[PDB]
Amino acid sequence: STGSATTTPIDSLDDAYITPVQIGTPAQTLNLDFDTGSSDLWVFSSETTASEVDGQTIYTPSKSTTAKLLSGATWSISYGDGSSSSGDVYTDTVSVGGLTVTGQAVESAKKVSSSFTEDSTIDGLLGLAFSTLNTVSPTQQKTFFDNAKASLDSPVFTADLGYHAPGTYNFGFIDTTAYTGSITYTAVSTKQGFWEWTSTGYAVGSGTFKSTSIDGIADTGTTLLYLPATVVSAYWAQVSGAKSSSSVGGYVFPCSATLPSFTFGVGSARIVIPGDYIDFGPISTGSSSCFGGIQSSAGIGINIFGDVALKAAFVVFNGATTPTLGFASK
Ligand SMILES: O=C(Cc1cn2ccccc2n1)Nc1ccccc1
Repeated sequence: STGSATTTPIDSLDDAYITPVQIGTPAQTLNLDFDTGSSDLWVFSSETTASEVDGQTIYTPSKSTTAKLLSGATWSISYGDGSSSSGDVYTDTVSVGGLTVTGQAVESAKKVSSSFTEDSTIDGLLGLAFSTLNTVSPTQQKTFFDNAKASLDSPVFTADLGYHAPGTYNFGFIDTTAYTGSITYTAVSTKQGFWEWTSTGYAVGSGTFKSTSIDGIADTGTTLLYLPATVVSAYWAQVSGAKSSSSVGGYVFPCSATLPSFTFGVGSARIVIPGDYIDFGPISTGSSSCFGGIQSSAGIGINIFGDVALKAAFVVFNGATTPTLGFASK
């Protein structure tokens, strides 16, 4: 089997991407944030505290003839932005782009943090990291990908995120028309539950490539590119007037600037992030100070190849017995 679904930016800055997902019978379609940095499929629901729901579409398990309460199971998760959610668990039929899994754990939110409430466009998350990170207790549950894997034509999914435009998540096949040149594959460590890999280095604009190992995670659920302070300083030094602002919480730059590109290494290959992918716009409405898309990972404890990096590539998440990651230009 295979599946293919379009993923759409939630706003004009590509802050996140939503993909429609069919849950239950008859189908209830919710727009989920596909997140390769976590492993829980959770949704706004009829059980979510009413004051914490503000425009989201909810899953109502009582209206699904295939929903079954997973007795005794609860979940609770936090993310790198300090947001969180928790609740109980159903199993139900879940389809993505024509690919169907029966008995998928659908984690129903009883509580969500303010950032989720305040974002009307995201109805929940669909985790695509390794199932070892799944938070369901006392019986850990499998991701949608993990459940589907054995049925897929090939045990892979691909992320093809757009810049200010829709893109595609495919399951079970590699669309050879969706990228240019070749896909370069690179080793993955699953030891922390993430799609963790090592970039071979970077360049800033037309500058020389610096060969240096940068361990990080391929994370579709994180907006920005978070890299070591040395790398980030080298990037922003090429932008006149850019500075790190403790009050704003990162590098900002004059909105009048033309940003240089940023290249990262994948083996001997190179992925180029155009400068305008790194512009996240005014820090507040009407400001001439703009927020940068490359930020320091110091304090996070891990480097994160988030959407800013991933949307410059066609990315293969290879879930073979020994997982690997593939990157191609597009
Ligand atoms: O937390 C994540 C993945 C992530 C962040 N998110 C924020 C909002 C919505 C979804 C979502 N997913 N990645 C991460 C961050 C820090 C350290 C390790 C992984």
